[PDB]
Amino acid sequence: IAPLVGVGLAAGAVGVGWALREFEIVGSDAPPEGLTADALKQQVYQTAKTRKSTNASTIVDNQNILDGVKHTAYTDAKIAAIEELNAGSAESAVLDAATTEVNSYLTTVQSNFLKTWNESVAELDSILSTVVNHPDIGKGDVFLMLNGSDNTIEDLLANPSGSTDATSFTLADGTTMSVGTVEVDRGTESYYYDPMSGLVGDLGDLKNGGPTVQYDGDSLVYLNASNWKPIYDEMDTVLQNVRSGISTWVSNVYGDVQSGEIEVSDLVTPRERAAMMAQEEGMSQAIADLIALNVPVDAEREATITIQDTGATLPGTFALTDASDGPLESGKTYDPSTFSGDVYFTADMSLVEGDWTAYQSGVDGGNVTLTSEPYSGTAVELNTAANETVAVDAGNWTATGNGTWYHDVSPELETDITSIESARFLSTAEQTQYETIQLQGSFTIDKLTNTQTGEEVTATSFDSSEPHTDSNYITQEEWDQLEQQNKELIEKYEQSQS
Ligand SMILES: *[C@@H]1O[C@H](CO)[C@@H](O)[C@H](O)[C@H]1NC(C)=O
Ligand SMILES: [Cl-]
Ligand SMILES: [Cl-]
Ligand SMILES: [Cl-]
Ligand SMILES: [Cl-]
Repeated sequence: IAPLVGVGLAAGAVGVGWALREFEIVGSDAPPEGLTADALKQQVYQTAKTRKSTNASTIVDNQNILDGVKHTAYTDAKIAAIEELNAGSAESAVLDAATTEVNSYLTTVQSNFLKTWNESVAELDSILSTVVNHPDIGKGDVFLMLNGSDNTIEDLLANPSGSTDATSFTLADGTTMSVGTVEVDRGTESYYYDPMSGLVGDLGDLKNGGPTVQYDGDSLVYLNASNWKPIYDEMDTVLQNVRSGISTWVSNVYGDVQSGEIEVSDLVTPRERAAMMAQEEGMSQAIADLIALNVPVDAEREATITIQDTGATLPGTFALTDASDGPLESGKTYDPSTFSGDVYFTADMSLVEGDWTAYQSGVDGGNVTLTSEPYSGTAVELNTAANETVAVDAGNWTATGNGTWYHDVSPELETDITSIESARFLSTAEQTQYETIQLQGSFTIDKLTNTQTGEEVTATSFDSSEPHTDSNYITQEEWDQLEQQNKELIEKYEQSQS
């Protein structure tokens, strides 16, 4: 089965909780030993494809949410600085309390980011163990093993956190963390890759940066330090800018802002609210986390989109990392690849629709054939020439090695021998499946509707709270507005999702 988000919507899953709190990382799932030659090659490819997808869903595809990390860091730093200020502490103590909150929060962000990389290197190490141990296969049968010069590398190794060849990274907290490395053996010399160092930069590096996993003519690159280095550098820029900025903020506020002027002890931070929602059941977490990361959102305008490449229709709300790409308009086609920022879409996956054209017209004795893989959590509803409608779930379609999907529909049919005139796909799910996806492929807004008034509007309006700076959030009004804008955005999504 093909993933609905990945293929059907030409999108990516969104997990941004790692930038807000301690996040649950997807554990290593390396193929077992004792497998057949083909199955190991297949499972190594599947293990790398799933790892690339989960690393993209959380870290790699969301590099533009770090502006929200900067905003979140400032909220906690300023609150702690205001507490010490209201208590009549020395400027030193006010700044120390602020910096500790910056360092404590950014350690949780750095740790989540490096644990995601560590789990990938650890899983790679157990892949390379299973590959070497397999009697019929070597590393070159599953990996490209080429460098920039298109020459075969001496060896591809993975040193998990704790290993002698794993790097030691100092967190904002001042504590040390071991980070796993992707090793390229060059004899006596060796290349080590981690999110901090990235690639070496010469032709001795892996042809495509990270290991290239190949199986049955299809291949993929993952664990590419070139994709992790810009995220680390921007995260490191944020840590340095918030530290220097809060030192400036404290100097501008100390003496000027009097004790009792600002009262933010009773205030529940957007980060805290999203952490609380993560502990319970309710609205979809990625949008709760995206609101907490102060990403411009249009909660009030429901848009029905058509993913151009597949024809999949989906109703939902938009979120833009950079509202400069916006305002998105009704009837217009948008290419997210031309956008300066990233496009997010919160929708009920149970409402995914779309015309299915990847089918064979001839029904050979009840056996209906599909020329493309059906999507996960969906069912292909076929309309026969004798006006008979039958829906078959994705898991009930049987695959052949020649890229076709068959299912015996003779028990549900009266006229087994017929021709399929029409076909469409719809969700299998009975309950709501609200989720946030990142739009990668082109899409057209077929309609825009204001959810409160119920009217058909022509443009979108993105809302976010004022971002933090070294001179702002020095008044009660500013802090009360932050609290209120967050509360009304959460309530808006909580109302729409029930
Ligand atoms: C497939 O068919 C079974 C009956 O054999 C049905 O109960 C189930 O809902 C279907 N779902 C999948 C994904 O196989
Ligand atoms: Cl490789
Ligand atoms: Cl990756
Ligand atoms: Cl790099
Ligand atoms: Cl979600």
